[PDB]
Amino acid sequence: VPVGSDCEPKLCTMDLVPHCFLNPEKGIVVVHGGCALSKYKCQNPNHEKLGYTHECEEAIKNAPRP
Repeated sequence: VPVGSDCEPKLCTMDLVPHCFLNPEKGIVVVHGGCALSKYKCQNPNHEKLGYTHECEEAIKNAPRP
């Protein structure tokens, strides 16, 4: 899960929804689970979870495909 010293997992729910997020300690990071979505909004509530960016091309493989 995303944790660039901006937010820590102490209240969230897991899941199977791999999305793209931006980390202040890394950057482009794709992960699944409500935690990554909740924390992402906490660490950087001003950032926008990439859901159609050319950089999210990685999430294509990281995510479950048919």
